[PDB]
Amino acid sequence: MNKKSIRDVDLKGKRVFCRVDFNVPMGKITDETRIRAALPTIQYLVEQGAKVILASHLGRPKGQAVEELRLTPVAARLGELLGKDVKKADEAFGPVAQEMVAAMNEGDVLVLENVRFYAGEEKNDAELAKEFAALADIFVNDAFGAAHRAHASTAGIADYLPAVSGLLMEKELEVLGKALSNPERPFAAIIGGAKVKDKIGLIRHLLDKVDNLIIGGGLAYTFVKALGHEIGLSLCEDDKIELAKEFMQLAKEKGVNFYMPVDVVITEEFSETATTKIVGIDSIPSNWEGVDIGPKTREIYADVIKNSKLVVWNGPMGVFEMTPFAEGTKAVGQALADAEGTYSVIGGGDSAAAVEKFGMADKMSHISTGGGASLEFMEGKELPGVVCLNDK
Ligand SMILES: [Cl-]
Ligand SMILES: [Cl-]
Ligand SMILES: [Cl-]
Ligand SMILES: [Cl-]
Ligand SMILES: [Cl-]
Ligand SMILES: [Mg+2]
Repeated sequence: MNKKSIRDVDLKGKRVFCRVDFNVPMGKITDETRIRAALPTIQYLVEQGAKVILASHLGRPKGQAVEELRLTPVAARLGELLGKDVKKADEAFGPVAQEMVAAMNEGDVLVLENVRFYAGEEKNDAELAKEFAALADIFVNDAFGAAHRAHASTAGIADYLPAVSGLLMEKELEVLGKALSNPERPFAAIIGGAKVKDKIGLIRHLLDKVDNLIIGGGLAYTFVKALGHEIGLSLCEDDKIELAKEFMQLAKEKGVNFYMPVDVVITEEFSETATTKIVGIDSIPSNWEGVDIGPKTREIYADVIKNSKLVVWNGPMGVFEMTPFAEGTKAVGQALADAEGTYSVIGGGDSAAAVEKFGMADKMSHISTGGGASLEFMEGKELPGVVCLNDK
């Protein structure tokens, strides 16, 4: 894969429909980072003298104009950050959007209304896609995190216009694309979180790619059970036991080094003030539950991370917002930070939340903001908002 970006096209004077992620948590805006993330792209376009027309979702209006999910305050904040009079349209298509576009000069920025106000957005209605296209000369997709769904502003519009990546999307495709096609090696994936179900596709696909597979989080206790170890009260998806067995068999047959917990932090009651102890993985008491990877396992996982040249991390080692269950996730973050020979890729939202929380985000090589998109990409899916981009 090799997609054109805004670096590869003549933009001066062009109306650019630029799909961004301004889905900020809200009364007023309470986290700004998504708007900041978008700045290099917007600025690059402004410097080239493009007419920058920004489209984003915000919250869940489910196909009608809800008044508290308008993009008006996001446009106000963007204006502050750019030091520019950013204009904002209360419709994202039709005559009002059209006229505000007609009124633009080169280097102007116009934020269109929340694309999710319109039922046809989620349905990828062709007529709405054509209406969005009527506003522009070129489609720039800078919202990797929205690109896994076929929506009018993420994919449909590319039926009518040329289509290229923005700066965030370009980097996401460079890093994740290389990880699937020609990773540095050894290549480890760390797969965690609470549920096997959520990570089935990723486990399956990355067992064809990695040298090392490391599991943790509540997901791992299904694997522990599948080996015939006792798991007490730990989370287990009984209908995924046989899948887990087959995954371990695939790893063995392929010579993938398969790392699961060798020791576990256990408790009788999940809570922020929980009483815990550490036990070996074949010694989980019948009335306790596994809640984190133990220190022996943290040491092993750190060694594997330090000896892997590419590590993709999707999912924590425990419910790390709970103080007593955070150390395994902290240790994995620290090992990635400490590993001077390792390209660290944070592949999902909860792993991203963890590295921000524990202070090492700055030291990660790439933190994906694709969310459900980054997972789908790493499962080897064709993302509608990526496929539609024009080939270099
Ligand atoms: Cl790589
Ligand atoms: Cl399978
Ligand atoms: Cl978990
Ligand atoms: Cl093989
Ligand atoms: Cl994650
Ligand atoms: Mg480093």
